[PDB]
Amino acid sequence: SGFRKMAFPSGKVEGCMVQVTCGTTTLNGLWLDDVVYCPRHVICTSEDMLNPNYEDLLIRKSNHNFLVQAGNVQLRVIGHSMQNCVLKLKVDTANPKTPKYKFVRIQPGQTFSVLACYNGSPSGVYQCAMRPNFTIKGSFLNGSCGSVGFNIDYDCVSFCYMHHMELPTGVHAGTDLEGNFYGPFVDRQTAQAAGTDTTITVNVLAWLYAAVINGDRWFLNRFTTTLNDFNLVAMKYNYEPLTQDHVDILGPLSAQTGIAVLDMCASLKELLQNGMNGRTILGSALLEDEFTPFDVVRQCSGVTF
Amino acid sequence: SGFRKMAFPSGKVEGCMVQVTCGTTTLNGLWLDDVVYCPRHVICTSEDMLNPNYEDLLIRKSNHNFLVQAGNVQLRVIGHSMQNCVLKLKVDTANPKTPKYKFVRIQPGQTFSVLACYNGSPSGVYQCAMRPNFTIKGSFLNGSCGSVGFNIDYDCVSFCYMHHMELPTGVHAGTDLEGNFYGPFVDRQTAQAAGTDTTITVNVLAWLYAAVINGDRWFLNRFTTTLNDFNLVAMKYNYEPLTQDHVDILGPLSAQTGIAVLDMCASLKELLQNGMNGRTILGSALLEDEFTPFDVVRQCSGVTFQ
Ligand SMILES: *[C@](O)(C(=O)NCCc1ccccc1)[C@H](C[C@@H]1CCNC1=O)NC(=O)[C@@H]1CCCN1C(=O)COc1ccc(Cl)cc1Cl
Ligand SMILES: *[C@](O)(C(=O)NCCc1ccccc1)[C@H](C[C@@H]1CCNC1=O)NC(=O)[C@@H]1CCCN1C(=O)COc1ccc(Cl)cc1Cl
Ligand SMILES: [Cl-]
Ligand SMILES: [Cl-]
Ligand code: NA
Repeated sequence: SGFRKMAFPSGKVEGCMVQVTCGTTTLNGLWLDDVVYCPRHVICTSEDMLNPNYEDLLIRKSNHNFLVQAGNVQLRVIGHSMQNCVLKLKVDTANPKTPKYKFVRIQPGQTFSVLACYNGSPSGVYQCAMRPNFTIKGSFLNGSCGSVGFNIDYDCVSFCYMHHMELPTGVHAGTDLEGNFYGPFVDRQTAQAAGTDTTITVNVLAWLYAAVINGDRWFLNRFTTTLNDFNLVAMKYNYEPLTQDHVDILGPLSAQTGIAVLDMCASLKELLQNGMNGRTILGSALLEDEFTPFDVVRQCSGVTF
Repeated sequence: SGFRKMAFPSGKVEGCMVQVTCGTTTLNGLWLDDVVYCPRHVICTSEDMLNPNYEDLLIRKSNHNFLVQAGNVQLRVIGHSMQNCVLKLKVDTANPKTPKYKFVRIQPGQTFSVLACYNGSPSGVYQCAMRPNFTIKGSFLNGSCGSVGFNIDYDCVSFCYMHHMELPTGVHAGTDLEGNFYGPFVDRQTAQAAGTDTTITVNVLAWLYAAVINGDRWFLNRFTTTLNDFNLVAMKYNYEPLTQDHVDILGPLSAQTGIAVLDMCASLKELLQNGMNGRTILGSALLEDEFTPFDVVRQCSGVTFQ
């Protein structure tokens, strides 16, 4: 028993992290097959960052402008091209530690593991959720750009996030591995802000199921509700709408515990309207929304990679 | 910026995890050089778990009664020995993925990363703290015994925990890698219970410093306290005593933020008295005690957000 915020084992990704330097700028890259992926803002000066023309800055550059270091070995760059906000550096050596992998774009509410890296060296791993406002609540310092986020399914790594920037409120923003930003952000030193965030309702419900599985049941009650009435409560409290698809996804947990989703929604309704009355759930005084239903089922069943 | 419960990258430990089977019992082992370390209760059967005589059970086993599987490869056991509550199986192959490592026995309040493994396959990684009552608050299911806890400061893996059991309150207990239990616990199914736990005061102070580093000052106050008055109050909230060693350890964070340690103690006193009045600190509505001062320096910027 027990329930903890758990990251995937990071070994398969650690063997792909490298250091990329262009001019005075150093950050992290992801070395898969014979390509190194990194943020296209590695080619910029601070002057350029104020208003960069990446097209023009890149055509100006050549292969020899890029220093790629894998541990203590230099990788020779033999080609370069841009895809959206990601730079692709073709190298002369395929990474022998390349795992089975895909590039995937995740949806708000989905979680993933972040491998925080500095100078090509992994430093820490933690779990994040793509927020509804397309930020993540990460922990990133200067030099962390190019750190990646991922999920693992059996032996296949699904890369979903590459880190690019921090916003004034201390949250973080990045791209998928095809260089498309999550959220209405751009890779420029300019005025940008996180939008008002909301709470991921289906994930709070999943975590209430995790709590019941772990013996924490004080918030269960005799009442049930409907999707329509609950969604009016959700809107009042800046919770995301609950869809029928969300209800279907939670179906397993409902069966195991004997609390119908709409039964649990009646529990959540009362918690929103009345608070916790000094009590905790799974050790928390806040309603947790960074566990997906799959995260709960996978942790409560001991799935292995 | 940001502040998260951050584990060490687990790859160096993943390459050491194996599956050990004896009889009908399967659990995880740790393969370092030519030795596999695992909980000695892998040699026990149903009847044996109340009062096992491990010396008598082990003498009856041959090297070939132990099946060790590294991925898809069976490792040949060529010797065995028991050290406290750990079984050491000598195998004929040294692990080519063995990292630089050491064994360290940690003190209550220290943190480490846990690599949860089932059938020698890693499932996830998370941070834990050794509680004052010598338990950890983990996430461990049947089959997780032999999973290990570690730190990786400066590229060397310090193994500090091997998982053996779950107590009735849902918390967890195990040994160092020399097989000595943390706390008064034994590898028997007789009745055992964790003592009353307390909050790790020096870690709550470290986390309040992390909050200041990251730009939050709302909980500070104009007051100070003596160390003895602080401990008289804090113990009324089931907080561990703060020692002069703890004050010294907090020195670097005090220097970076400009807040004297005993001034932060006065902030903590007020927070215990008042609660947070609907506010949060680093995203939490409770006072967090599973970050050490070292953890804060590891993760946080060296420049305070003033
Ligand atoms: C990322 O670029 C980085 O790690 N850079 C190292 C190399 C580099 C790149 C470009 C130009 C010069 C040098 C950083 C990572 C940020 C920094 C702090 N935390 C992070 O996650 N990203 C940035 O610096 C980006 C790029 C332009 C603007 N930007 C921001 O993050 C904007 O916000 C900040 C920047 C720096 C700090 Cl200390 C704080 C903030 Cl809010
Ligand atoms: C650990 O030994 C294990 O993973 N067992 C699998 C191999 C094995 C060896 C010998 C005998 C039986 C099985 C488990 C891990 C526990 C189980 C649930 N979560 C955990 O962390 N440890 C034990 O079962 C130990 C051994 C003696 C008693 N014990 C306990 O954990 C006592 O409490 C429990 C046992 C089992 C369950 Cl499902 C729940 C509890 Cl609270
Ligand atoms: Cl210690
Ligand atoms: Cl909380
Ligand atoms: Na109900």
